[PDB]
Amino acid sequence: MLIVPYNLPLPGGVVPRMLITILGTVKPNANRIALDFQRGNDVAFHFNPRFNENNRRVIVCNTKLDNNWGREERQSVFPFESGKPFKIQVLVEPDHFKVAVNDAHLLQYNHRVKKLNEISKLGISGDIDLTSASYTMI
Ligand SMILES: OC[C@H]1O[C@@H](O[C@@H]2[C@H](O)[C@@H](O)[C@H](O)O[C@@H]2CO)[C@H](O)[C@@H](O)[C@H]1O
Repeated sequence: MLIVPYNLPLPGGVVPRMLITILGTVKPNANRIALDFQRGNDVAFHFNPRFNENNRRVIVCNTKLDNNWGREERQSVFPFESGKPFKIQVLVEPDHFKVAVNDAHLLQYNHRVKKLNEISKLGISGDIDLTSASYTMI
């Protein structure tokens, strides 16, 4: 049980083989979830399930640099369901963040922010009950 929005420090930033695991349950009538891997004020990797964008469900991924959002990458495969427990695993690989939900590969996001060791915080927000947020090296 954790308070949302939740900040998970990532000491010394991220590095390949680092696995971040988030467990929670989507609230009924959820509108959004967001993971924000941050480098100071910049967002290296924004992972944003949207439950009702023009009556469609979509995951939007992007990067924010100097307060400007870049080119969105959109995934219509949408494994989250209102009211249900989920597990998000984010594995840092040399060229991308690799995301699996409920043990199924979902998407990859190529590193736009190159200074991995400066991506030192993960913000977790949105319409969830957050159970746990942790990391380990695999
Ligand atoms: O790109 C991720 C980013 O999207 C933002 O959406 C705003 C605006 O609300 C939309 O109407 C428009 O399509 O895009 C802009 C900027 O990209 C949203 O506000 C942020 O929270 C992020 O999800």
